[PDB]
Amino acid sequence: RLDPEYWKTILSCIYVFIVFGFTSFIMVIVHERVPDMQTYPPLPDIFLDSVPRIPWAFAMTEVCGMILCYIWLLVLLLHKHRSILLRRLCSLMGTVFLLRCFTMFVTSLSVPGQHLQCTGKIYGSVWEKLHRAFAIWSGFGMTLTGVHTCGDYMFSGHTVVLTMLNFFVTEYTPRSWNFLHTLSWVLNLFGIFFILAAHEHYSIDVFIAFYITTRLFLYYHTLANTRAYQQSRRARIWFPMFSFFECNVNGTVPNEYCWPFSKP
Amino acid sequence: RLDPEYWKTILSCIYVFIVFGFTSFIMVIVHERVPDMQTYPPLPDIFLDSVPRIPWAFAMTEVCGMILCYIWLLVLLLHKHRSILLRRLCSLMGTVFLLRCFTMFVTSLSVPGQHLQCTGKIYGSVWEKLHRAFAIWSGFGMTLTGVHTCGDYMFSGHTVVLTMLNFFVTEYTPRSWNFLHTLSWVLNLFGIFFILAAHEHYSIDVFIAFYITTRLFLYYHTLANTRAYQQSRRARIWFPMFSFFECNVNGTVPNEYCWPFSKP
Amino acid sequence: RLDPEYWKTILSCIYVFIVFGFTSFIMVIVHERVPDMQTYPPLPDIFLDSVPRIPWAFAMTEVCGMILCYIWLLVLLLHKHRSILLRRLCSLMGTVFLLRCFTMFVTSLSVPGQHLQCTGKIYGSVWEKLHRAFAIWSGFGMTLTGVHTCGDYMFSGHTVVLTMLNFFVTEYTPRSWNFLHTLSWVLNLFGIFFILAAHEHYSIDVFIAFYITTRLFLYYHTLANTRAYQQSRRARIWFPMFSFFECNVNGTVPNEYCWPFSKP
Amino acid sequence: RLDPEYWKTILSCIYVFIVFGFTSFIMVIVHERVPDMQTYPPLPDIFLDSVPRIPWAFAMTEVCGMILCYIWLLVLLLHKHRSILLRRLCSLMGTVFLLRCFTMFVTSLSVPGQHLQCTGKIYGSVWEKLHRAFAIWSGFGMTLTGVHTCGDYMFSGHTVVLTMLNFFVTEYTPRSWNFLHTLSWVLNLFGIFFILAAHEHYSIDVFIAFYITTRLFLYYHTLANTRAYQQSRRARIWFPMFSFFECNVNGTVPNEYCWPFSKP
Amino acid sequence: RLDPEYWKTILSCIYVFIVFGFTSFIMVIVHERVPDMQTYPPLPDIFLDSVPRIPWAFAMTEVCGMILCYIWLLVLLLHKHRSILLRRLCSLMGTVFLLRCFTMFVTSLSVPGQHLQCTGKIYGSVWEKLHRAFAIWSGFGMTLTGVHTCGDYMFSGHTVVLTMLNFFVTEYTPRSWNFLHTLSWVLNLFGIFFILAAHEHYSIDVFIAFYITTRLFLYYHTLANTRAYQQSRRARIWFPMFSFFECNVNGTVPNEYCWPFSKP
Amino acid sequence: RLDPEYWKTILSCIYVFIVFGFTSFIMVIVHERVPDMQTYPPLPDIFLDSVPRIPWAFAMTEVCGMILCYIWLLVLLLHKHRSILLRRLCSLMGTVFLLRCFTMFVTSLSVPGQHLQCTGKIYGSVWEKLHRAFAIWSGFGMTLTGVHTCGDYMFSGHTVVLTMLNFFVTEYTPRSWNFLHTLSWVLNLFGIFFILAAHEHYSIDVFIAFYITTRLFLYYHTLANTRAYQQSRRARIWFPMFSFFECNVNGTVPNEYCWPFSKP
Ligand SMILES: CCCCCCCCCCCC/C=C\[C@@H](O)[C@H](CO)NC(=O)CCCCCCCCCCC
Ligand SMILES: CCCCCCCCCCCC/C=C\[C@@H](O)[C@H](CO)NC(=O)CCCCCCCCCCC
Ligand SMILES: CCCCCCCCCCCC/C=C\[C@@H](O)[C@H](CO)NC(=O)CCCCCCCCCCC
Ligand SMILES: CCCCCCCCCCCC/C=C\[C@@H](O)[C@H](CO)NC(=O)CCCCCCCCCCC
Ligand SMILES: CCCCCCCCCCCC/C=C\[C@@H](O)[C@H](CO)NC(=O)CCCCCCCCCCC
Ligand SMILES: CCCCCCCCCCCC/C=C\[C@@H](O)[C@H](CO)NC(=O)CCCCCCCCCCC
Repeated sequence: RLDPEYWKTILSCIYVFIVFGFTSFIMVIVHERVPDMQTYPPLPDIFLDSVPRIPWAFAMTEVCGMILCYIWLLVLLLHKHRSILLRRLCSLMGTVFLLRCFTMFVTSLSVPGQHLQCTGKIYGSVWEKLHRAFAIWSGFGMTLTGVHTCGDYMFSGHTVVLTMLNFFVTEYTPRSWNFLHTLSWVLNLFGIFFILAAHEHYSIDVFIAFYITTRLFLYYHTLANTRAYQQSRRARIWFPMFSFFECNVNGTVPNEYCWPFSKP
Repeated sequence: RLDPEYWKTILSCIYVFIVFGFTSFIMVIVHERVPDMQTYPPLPDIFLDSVPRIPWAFAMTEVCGMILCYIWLLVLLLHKHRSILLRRLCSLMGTVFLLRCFTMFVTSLSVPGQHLQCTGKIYGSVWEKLHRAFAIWSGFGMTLTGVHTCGDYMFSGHTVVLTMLNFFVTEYTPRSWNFLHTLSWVLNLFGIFFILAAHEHYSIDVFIAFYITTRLFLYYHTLANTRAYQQSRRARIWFPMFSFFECNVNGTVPNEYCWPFSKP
Repeated sequence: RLDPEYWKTILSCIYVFIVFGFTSFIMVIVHERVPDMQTYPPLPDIFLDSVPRIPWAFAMTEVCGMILCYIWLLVLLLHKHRSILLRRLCSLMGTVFLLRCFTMFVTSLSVPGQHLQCTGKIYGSVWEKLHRAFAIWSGFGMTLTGVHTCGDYMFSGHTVVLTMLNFFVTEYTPRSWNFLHTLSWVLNLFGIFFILAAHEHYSIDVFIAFYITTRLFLYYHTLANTRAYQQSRRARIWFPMFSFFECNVNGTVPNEYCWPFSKP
Repeated sequence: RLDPEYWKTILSCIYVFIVFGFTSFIMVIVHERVPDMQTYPPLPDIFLDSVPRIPWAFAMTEVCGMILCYIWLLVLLLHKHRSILLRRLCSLMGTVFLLRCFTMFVTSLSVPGQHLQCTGKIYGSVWEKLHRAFAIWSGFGMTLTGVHTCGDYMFSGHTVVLTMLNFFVTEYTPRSWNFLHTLSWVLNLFGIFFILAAHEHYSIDVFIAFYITTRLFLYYHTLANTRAYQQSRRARIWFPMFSFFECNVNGTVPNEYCWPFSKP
Repeated sequence: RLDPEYWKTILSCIYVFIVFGFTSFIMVIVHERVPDMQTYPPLPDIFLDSVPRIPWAFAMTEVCGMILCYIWLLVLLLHKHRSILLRRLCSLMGTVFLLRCFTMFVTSLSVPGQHLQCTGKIYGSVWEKLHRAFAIWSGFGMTLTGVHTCGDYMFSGHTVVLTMLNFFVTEYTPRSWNFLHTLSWVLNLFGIFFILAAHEHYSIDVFIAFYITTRLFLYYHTLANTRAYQQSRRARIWFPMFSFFECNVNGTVPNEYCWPFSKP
Repeated sequence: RLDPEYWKTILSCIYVFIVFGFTSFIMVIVHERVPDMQTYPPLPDIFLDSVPRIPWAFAMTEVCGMILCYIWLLVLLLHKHRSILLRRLCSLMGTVFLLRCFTMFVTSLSVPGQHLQCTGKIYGSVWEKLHRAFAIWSGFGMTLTGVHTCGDYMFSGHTVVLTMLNFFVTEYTPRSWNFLHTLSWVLNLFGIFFILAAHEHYSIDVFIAFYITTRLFLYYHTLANTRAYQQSRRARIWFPMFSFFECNVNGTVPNEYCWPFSKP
């Protein structure tokens, strides 16, 4: 049966936190390989040339981000297998960000001209790069709490987070609320449009990020539902910490709702 | 029963030819939207900074290409169901090059510095666009027969052709010949390595090309083997003309080989 | 029945210590047979001539060795039949190092020009050669604790140790952990590549060392699994102290894990 | 049933001739990588330093080789299944000489000072390098007809040929003639000893050549006797052109003698 | 049944002691027939002309004899039927040294020039010949405890002792320790080579000594195992006191080993 | 059955003739290794120091050899299986003389003082030692037909021939003529006495020759009678051409006598 394991969720949380820290450190390291990165003219793209620069394009995208988390944690509160939900979400997020780190290290591609005014630069020594990494870690990347002061690289994390939250929200509700699913979909597409129209990422970057998160999420859910982690030695699943997480769960997780407060 | 439909192979070949012409025409549109494409500084990668440029590394990849195509024709000659193989191959290449057209249209990504001496430019009119289109089409894009005079763009097709031919060669030979398979894999790896070391394309270009070819090839083979084109309305398959092309053949194609010449 | 005998492991450890001391003394003696060994021009190799010397490339090999040793210690801690594993590892390493001594005494093949600054030399007598042997013995031969001051000779031991530890880690873990196996393989390959690129040994030395360790390991384990130590007079096994160590063990050793500590 | 295939032996002979030509060309090109190779002090060996040079010690090896060749020809003449023997000998020697090419291209190990009077050198171009290759090929490499004028490199071929012919003579005679076997063993040992005492190869070269020939011969014959070419996909035998040559032969080859001449 | 007779071993040991005394007597008497025996030129051999004399090659033989003797008493201690072994060994040595006495008495063959500085000579009388005889007897004939001051004679006894101890070690230690047998054979071969190369004995003397020891040992073992002392009057065996010695023992001696100490 | 083979005795004759020629050539070449050989004083032996040299001591021994072969051919003429005797006699004489050649090559031991007047010496060339070999071959070594002009070496052939003839004569007659056996025995001992008193050989040489011929003859006859040449792989008889000669003969050879003349 489905036994709720309370000592594995914290392991997933620390794992995803270490993944975020490694991503921030790799970002800091890679931001050094090019000193200026703000003098070249932009590469010819289809979308960013038609629409002129709209200064406030970031605000609503990220605010839609917290709307998505808000609905996500409300669905979390009243659903009985919350532990499995928090066990799957971090386990997927860490792997996606590890792929982002690998793509980051292989190739760097930014937007040539945005945040040409961020100051600092050339921190050559061991002591203070850790300070930048800790800042962008405990700043969580929003532009409201100013950490994202200069440019951004290939494989934007905003798109991945938005799509992952939308999919997790839409998949763990009963299949009769087809109005919240539509709202989440239009909300995610609005966020995608706005970040693309912010002139900070190229169309190919957002497209491959969206495709990668969708494919990884669907593949993980199909593998979990099929229950092939122990059926046979089918394909030697390469997902980081997959069998150690879903071995205690057999079959598909139901969608029963309850209330963990004994004070009606 | 396997009925060789000889009136559908011509349609597939015509479709592939118009696809190639369309690809040439789209490239014709693409390489005029920014004038210079040669004054920019190269983007920082890991494999374009360590290994210096080699000026004979761009023809060994193609030599491997002709080797692989000759091997594929040799395999095609001695096969009972030649029409089905020639049908599937063209159907795959059409979709792959449509994807190439799309990804080149959305964004243009080049190598800033190679083939800077190529002449022409400022070709603004309607009449002679078809001229370079026909030249690139009936020059087949090799660097030996000089057509590839200026630089190349996103989603290189050389790796696409090499990977498709390699996988087709390894697929339709009896499963005891994995010494030719080793040779084909070595040829594909050498072609990829020389493409990368010729300073013709970025690393992510080659990686996404290889991954998309492998994924499309394996997915199409699984779909064809599972005879899901008419079993049920599973996903409304998105392949250009798939049900039209594979409806007359049921089950998995065997590995019976014969000799079409009746003169021993 | 598997009987863990604690009075044979001490014998195996003593045997390995004696073999290591003999190897150190033989190396000390061999270092005298050539006066300079540091003025000749290096022989033309295909790896030593393409990649210039990397000054820091030798410590990474010992780092990989330390990581593999830590993993092997962890495996030995959590195994039911630890004594048999410890008896087998020593019984293999002793034979391999005896072969190293023989092939070092047959011919001396050094690298002419590395560690050319090392002092000492011409310590001709019986009284202080043993001092150098004792230093090399109780310095463990690593360059971190500086004992390896002059060059090294044929049949390098670093590759032997790395390959033996990697094979023992790979084989004595459950056959479902196929990411630890890949990590160990990557570590071993990187160690071999670094020892080759540090201008420390010729390519043939590393290749023959790897082949000899692999063949000896596979042959010994096949003989142990086939119980050919008592089945018949097949070949009069030439492994030093083989039948004595495996007479009490029948069949193959299972993979049961436990915790020797009785305080949960 | 043993079917003597008369159309495969020609293929084996052609394969051996091609391999020999390739080996000669690779030796010719390898000889250029070091300018002098005749001024360095020799490496300290234990056999090259005890026994001074004997000027006439090299022709005895070729005399023993000719005696063994005559005995093997006599055995081949009076055997029922001559074709299989001729098809096996070539298929083994080709692989061994390919291994020789690989291990002598990887590293070069010559004797610095013997045949120091040989003239020629620096024939740099493509037109007359093939002339040197042709001379070495159609001189058979024997010193009686002077072609082997300068030094030789690692993995000597004289020991390979002697050991292969000795093993073929020993194994393919009735198991009651144990004085011919002793004579062949004595001839092979004397040939190896004269090779070592003629100051032509280091001890490790001869030892590894002998071991490699013995191991390859025993492995090939064990695989042929156990009939593993069609039993299952055990290990995918790496012998070049192995399954093709032994497909029609089942079991083991008997030892019935006859006389092909029909005029008693 | 094997009944250990402890009243017959003493007789055999006493007989051996009188045999040794008579051997010293015969050597002393024979030494007086030729006054000088040191001015002759050496007889031409094949092995006394190539290798020059080595001054330390005479003590290594006795070191090998001592270690073989120690191994022999180690085997003697742990044997159930120790008395039978001690009876047979002494019975063999008595006959061998009687034949040695005979072959010195008929003819004298010496090495002309070694130990030419030994003093004494011309000791013609009865009284003090007993003194030198007793010195040779209770000096046991080693060169370390200096008794062997002058030259030696035909049919060297060093090879006799080495071969007898070697064959006794290999026969009466169970038939599967086929590593100790190799060590004993190597020791015997090294002893023979050193006594030959020490310019102490002619080659024919060593060869006939080895042959006679091997023949007598094997013949006695076959005679004892076949139990021909009472089967019939076959040939009236000529061995000194053979039927009186092995009358009790019936059949082949088994190889049961025990521990005579009752204090674990 | 016992079939007379007439095409094998000629092989025996040619084999023994080649052995005789090889012995003569070896004697000729070995005679060169000492120039003078006639200045040393005789070694101390018991028998040649007592009785003075008899100048006419050689003749009667050799004419008694003539008597021996006379009675041998008389027995040959009137016995039915003469072919088997002519096969065995030469097959044994060849092996004995090969042993004589080996022992002559290893060590040379002569009589220093007899035949001081033979002239010639120092034939340093290639041409004329063959003349001496041919002379001593087609002079058959008698002292009557003067060829044997100087001294002889160890392993005298006269003793071997006399003993072999005596044994062959005494074994192939019915066991009821115990007066001719006594005549042959006293005749043989007379020949031995006379040749050893001719101051022509040492006692040890004659004793060794007699023992070797007796042992070889008895061993060959026991092997032939036991019929172990095909019973099993007992000891792999080392006799030169043993199984080839005695495979057509089964059991013991009888002693039926007849007359091959049809003219009574
Ligand atoms: C429930 C999941 C919460 C995840 C929140 C993401 C925080 C990542 C910060 C780690 C530092 C790495 C630096 C940069 C990258 O992360 C990229 C680069 O722009 N920035 C980002 O992705 C920032 C994503 C902002 C939109 C998230 C909306 C969901 C809000 C949940 C808040 C509790
Ligand atoms: C059998 C199929 C052959 C197709 C080969 C290329 C045809 C593409 C024509 C369409 C117009 C676009 C032109 C060029 C682009 O495609 C890209 C841009 O760099 N260049 C290319 O692809 C050129 C790839 C050459 C390597 C192929 C080696 C295999 C040899 C087989 C020859 C029969
Ligand atoms: C777990 C097994 C530990 C074995 C360590 C052996 C230490 C030296 C003993 C042999 C004496 C002869 C001296 C030197 C030669 O052996 C060669 C010369 O290059 N140096 C060596 O091999 C030294 C091996 C270095 C790599 C080991 C990495 C694994 C780390 C485990 C250590 C706890
Ligand atoms: C029956 C087998 C015949 C094989 C003869 C091979 C002749 C050379 C062909 C290979 C081309 C490369 C050239 C040289 C190298 O190979 C090495 C260099 O040291 N020379 C060799 O190996 C030549 C081996 C000589 C000893 C053979 C004795 C057996 C007598 C048969 C003679 C016809
Ligand atoms: C266990 C029995 C050991 C006996 C060995 C010889 C004892 C003396 C024999 C009788 C007196 C004649 C004296 C000498 C002659 O025999 C010859 C002439 O050179 N010298 C010898 O033999 C001396 C042979 C020494 C080497 C043997 C090594 C074994 C060590 C065992 C010691 C307990
Ligand atoms: C039927 C057997 C015939 C044997 C005849 C042997 C003649 C040559 C022997 C071998 C060639 C080497 C030459 C000489 C040495 O051997 C020694 C030198 O001292 N001379 C010998 O031994 C010759 C021994 C003569 C005494 C025997 C007499 C009977 C002869 C019968 C012949 C019809």
